Amino acid sequence: MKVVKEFSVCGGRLIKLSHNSNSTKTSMNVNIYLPKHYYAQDFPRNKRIPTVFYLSGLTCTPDNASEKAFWQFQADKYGFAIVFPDTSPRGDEVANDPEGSWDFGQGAGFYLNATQEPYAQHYQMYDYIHKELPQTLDSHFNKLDFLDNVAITGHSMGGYGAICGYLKGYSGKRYKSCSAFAPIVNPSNVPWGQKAFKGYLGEWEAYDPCLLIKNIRHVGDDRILIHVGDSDPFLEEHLKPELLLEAVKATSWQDYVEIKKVHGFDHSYYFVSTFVPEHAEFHARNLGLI
Amino acid sequence: MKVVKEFSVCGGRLIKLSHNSNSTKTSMNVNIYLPKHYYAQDFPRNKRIPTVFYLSGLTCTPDNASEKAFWQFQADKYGFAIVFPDTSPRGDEVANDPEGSWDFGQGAGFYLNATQEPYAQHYQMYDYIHKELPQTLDSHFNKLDFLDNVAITGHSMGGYGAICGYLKGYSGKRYKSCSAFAPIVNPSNVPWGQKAFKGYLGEWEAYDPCLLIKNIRHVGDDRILIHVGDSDPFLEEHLKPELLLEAVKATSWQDYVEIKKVHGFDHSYYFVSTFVPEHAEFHARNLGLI
Amino acid sequence: MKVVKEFSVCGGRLIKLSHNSNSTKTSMNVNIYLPKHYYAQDFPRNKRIPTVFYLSGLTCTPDNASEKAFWQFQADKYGFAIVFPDTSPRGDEVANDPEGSWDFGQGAGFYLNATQEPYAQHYQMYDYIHKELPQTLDSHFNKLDFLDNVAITGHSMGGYGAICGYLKGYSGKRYKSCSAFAPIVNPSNVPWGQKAFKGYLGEWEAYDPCLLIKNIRHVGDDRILIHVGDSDPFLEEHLKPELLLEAVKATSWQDYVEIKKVHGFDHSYYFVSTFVPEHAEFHARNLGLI
Amino acid sequence: MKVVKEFSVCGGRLIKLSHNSNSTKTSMNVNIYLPKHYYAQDFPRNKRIPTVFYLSGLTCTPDNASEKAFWQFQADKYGFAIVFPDTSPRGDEVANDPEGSWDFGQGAGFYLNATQEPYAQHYQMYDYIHKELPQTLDSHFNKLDFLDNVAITGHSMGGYGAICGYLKGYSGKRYKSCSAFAPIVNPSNVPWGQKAFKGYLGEWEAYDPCLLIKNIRHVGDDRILIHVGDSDPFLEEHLKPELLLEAVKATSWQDYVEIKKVHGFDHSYYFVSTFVPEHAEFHARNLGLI
Repeated sequence: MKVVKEFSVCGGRLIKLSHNSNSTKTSMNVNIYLPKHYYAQDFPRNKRIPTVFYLSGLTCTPDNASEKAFWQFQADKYGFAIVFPDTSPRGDEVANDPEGSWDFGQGAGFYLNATQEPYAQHYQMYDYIHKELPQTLDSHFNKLDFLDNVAITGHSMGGYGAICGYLKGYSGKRYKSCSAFAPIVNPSNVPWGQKAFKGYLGEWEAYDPCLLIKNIRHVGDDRILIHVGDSDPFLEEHLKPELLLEAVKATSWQDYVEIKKVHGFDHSYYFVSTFVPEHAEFHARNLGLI
Repeated sequence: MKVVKEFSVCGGRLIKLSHNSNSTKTSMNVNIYLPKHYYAQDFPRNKRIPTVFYLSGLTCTPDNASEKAFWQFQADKYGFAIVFPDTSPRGDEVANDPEGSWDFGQGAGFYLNATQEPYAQHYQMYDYIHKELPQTLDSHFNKLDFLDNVAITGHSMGGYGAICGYLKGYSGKRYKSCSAFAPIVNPSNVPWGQKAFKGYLGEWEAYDPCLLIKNIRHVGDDRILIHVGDSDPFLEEHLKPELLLEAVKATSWQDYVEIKKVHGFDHSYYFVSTFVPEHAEFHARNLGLI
Repeated sequence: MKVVKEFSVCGGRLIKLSHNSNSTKTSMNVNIYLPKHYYAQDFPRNKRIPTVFYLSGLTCTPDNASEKAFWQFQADKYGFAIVFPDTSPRGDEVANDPEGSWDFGQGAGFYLNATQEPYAQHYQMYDYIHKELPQTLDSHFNKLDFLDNVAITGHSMGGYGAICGYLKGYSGKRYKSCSAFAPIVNPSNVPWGQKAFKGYLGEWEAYDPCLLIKNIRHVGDDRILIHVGDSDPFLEEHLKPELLLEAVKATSWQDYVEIKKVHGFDHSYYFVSTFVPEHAEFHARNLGLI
Repeated sequence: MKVVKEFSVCGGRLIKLSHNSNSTKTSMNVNIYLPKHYYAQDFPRNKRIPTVFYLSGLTCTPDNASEKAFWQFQADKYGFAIVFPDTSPRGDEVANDPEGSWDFGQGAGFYLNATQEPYAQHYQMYDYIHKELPQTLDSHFNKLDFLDNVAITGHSMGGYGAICGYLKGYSGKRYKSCSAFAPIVNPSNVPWGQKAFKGYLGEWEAYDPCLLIKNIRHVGDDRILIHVGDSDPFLEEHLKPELLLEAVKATSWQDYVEIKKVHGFDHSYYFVSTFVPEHAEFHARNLGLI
């Protein structure tokens, strides 16, 4: 990892770094915000500032949410580090959408391990986020915990990637906490999902929450927090939370996935930054900061 | 005034508006956040809901600070509305820099009233901010107060245009409070101001805080709050706050103009957003909200 | 019709125009080259000057071909005016591809009269090129013949457009001659064609050269000239010219449709500009200029 | 040197090359057109296919002139190869205009050897075009002559380079012929030129044709051909050709600089392309091709 730029924000700082990925086969960009607890003064306690991984949506770069979500404030408030990875491989030699669409090429890896040859050469985004990046970061810094108690969250496609990595690593407690903002909950029946599935994979069960959640035994009081505005333009056609609610009905996860609607809200970061506080509090209590 | 878009944010709302400026002759875009206090239940003497005017710097649109400085949270915390105006005339039929610089022209009005024929045609940003815009808003919303007790704040070019329109209308108490983030405190002696002063104006006395303060009568406990980071790339050559600290030395205004350098911060909105809470509190106190 | 800009080229003029289209309900842009013969001096028979309509491909604007095809020179050499219309309706008011593809939507009308309700409102491009623009030009300029004996050509989407209009208006002698550069001939059974069809029309027999030509009685020694580089990146997937050939077999059109292979050529305008002189003479003979 | 793209144009081929320059310490892009005369037969003499170097103007890339001047047709007609170098260093580790203007830095090297430190590291464009590029080209291909029997020409900032380099290498017969399309002939006394000099050089003398020509003994029939439409928007303030005529009076060069005004022509490539056939004839003659 090499430091590309560091910005002082709130009590700590935002660091934008790059590294050659071995799963992406390309140079990848990642931003991380280190709280004021880092740079503190005590700590014989040791390496244990929790970490929240935030996956972004279609089109995004790590900078979008770094700049418009305002997680820094909450990171300083409860005591956690927050990582913003990119949305896909990116590059001149990277495959891209054959029609120039923004819902599928670079900037839209849908956090999957692509098997189709045009893409398989770089689109191993599931590995990158749940395996490589965590180890790559721990090896660059280690005061921080990027592998034990970490929480995962996201926005839209990024929200989908959150609920997905959480449910696939539940039996091993991979992520201690999971929340999402305007998540694509059932990609086998939504336009962008079916598209990415067809493009990156053949012809799906694995990778689709509404199907993966019926083969998973619930434990204790673990819940999934979801917020989604009713004035969101993509609600009706792309994000159909109600579906993940009927896939949870009469299942052990029943009543363990709350989908707070909330009136007048967008799909924009005016919507995300608004509920970030509540999500920061939700994750803090699951990471052990409150 | 017209409504382009209405987004719900925090407890209140953000409103995208366009209107036809007689001061610019051209159409103009403005953004405004109405607090959670508006939309509530009652409140009597409430008409005194102050309003903060935030001016932006070079190249900016009303959207930048609207999305990157999270004022809305502060707005709800103290109960004030905030307006984000544009930075220049803007349009196809409007003049622009002859060398295509982002320094001068559209997005670079420098909050002056243009005299030079080419620019004079539409560049009446001073009269636009301090005259037409306030009154146009009060006629569209009137409850809200864009005319009596209001504060003015800004970033860089806006920071200059903040300290300037405050000092000018000081005798008449046009603005109750005034702060700025990394402002251009003495345009004369600095390239950006020097260009805007030669291009929009001829050949300067007015429109220059370091000149205008030696002759203005300071009142009571009034002061100007300023923040600028010492890692600001433009500090040393485009915005030297220290020139105010000297121009204020030996004046009725000395000691009532404070500049806080703060180690490690940028000229970016990562810096602006870090000190928006302090500034918001500064205006809260002076606007009688607290 | 309004004059936007004029550039003297060769011995004549390139005139960039705009006009409010009734088939489009939007202001449309069109370029036209008036040859040395216009401006010349005498000869009573004025209307004589024929016209060539050059239809552009996906993504193009009238400026592309005007700048890189070098038609002006051939225009002056033979005495014809050449018209370059736009490729589709334009504006925010005008609908666009839902995924951002250059593939369909704006810059991609496919010279069709749409029926599917979202685009049907502006995308009446078939009528715009064959019905409205001609009359529009004739009314602005009249010396120049835009309706009687005229030729039509195109590149890729524009070659398809050229051949389709020539065939549909053939029994009525709508066009005296026709040719294409790397055209799409079988819109059905081809990705860009199929997508335009599904998107603009329902479910396409009409509008398809390979299905129409089977029901059009051939006359005299009329012929369609077609060039295409064997190194065209789209040849095998998007533009299978052999199909037109295979269609024409067992049809009275047999032997009257020649596709010249031409080794090493691209799909770019380096290819087009090379075979423009041969196409310009083809048209000259059929329009009676030589 | 390596090949990027390679397509067929007319009877020859255009070739886009890249190579690691030592004058620029950067990778530079270069386009070249090999006439049908290359790719033919034996020829004992052969090594006589001359070359013409076309320097471009402000903001240009080798692709502008390659796509809009049509030189390829002339090259095949007379039998010469033509090279289109780039206009500046190009790159993020390469300095640019501090105010983001388009008339200085990157796209605006002015074919000078920069001495001022920021730019001096990559702006050695004079040496690049007159010494590095030809030797590198000669080395990559060797039938072709890029060092001896060569002609130089240009457009605007390019015309100036063409004219300046021609005079400076006159004592050594550096170039056999020289012409220009709307050149800036007196860089001092003209805006873009003064900015170019002040930024790249200190204090100019040794790079101004109007000053250079007064100290070179004219030989034989040598002349300089220039074309510049009377409708060129920059004619009166940037390119004042009349000035080179005055510097030529009472000089041995008088009568050998012919400026053909040309009525109604723009500064655009519709202007350039129109008179390219005439300029090719001139150079061809001077290169012993006819």
